[PDB]
Amino acid sequence: VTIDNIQKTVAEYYKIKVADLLSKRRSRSVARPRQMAMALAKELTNHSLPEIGDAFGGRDHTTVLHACRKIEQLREESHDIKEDFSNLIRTLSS
DNA sequence: TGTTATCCACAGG
DNA sequence: CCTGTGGATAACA
Repeated sequence: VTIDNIQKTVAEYYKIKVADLLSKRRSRSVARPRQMAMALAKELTNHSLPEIGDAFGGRDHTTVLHACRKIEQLREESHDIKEDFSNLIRTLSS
């Protein structure tokens, strides 16, 4: 699984643009999908936190680490996030 | 308002 | 390098 693939898939899935994933915009409508894309990058690939960060608009590796934890948390608190996680992995590992 | 996604300064594996 | 921690803060909800 490649990061570029994850970004395109996630963008389409949430009906937003790949550029939104790279953008510094923090609005939840795009930051959530972004965090989901970053967490997937970490769970689906062997890329380090710094490499995933660079891959998402030059973000710090700690931001990716935060993303992973936030998505972990949300997966436990929201059935919809839990579903998006499953749906996306289903697609990406096809 | 209160919350948080992001970056920075560090640090031992 | 890598993964983590502690802290600030500008953006968010």
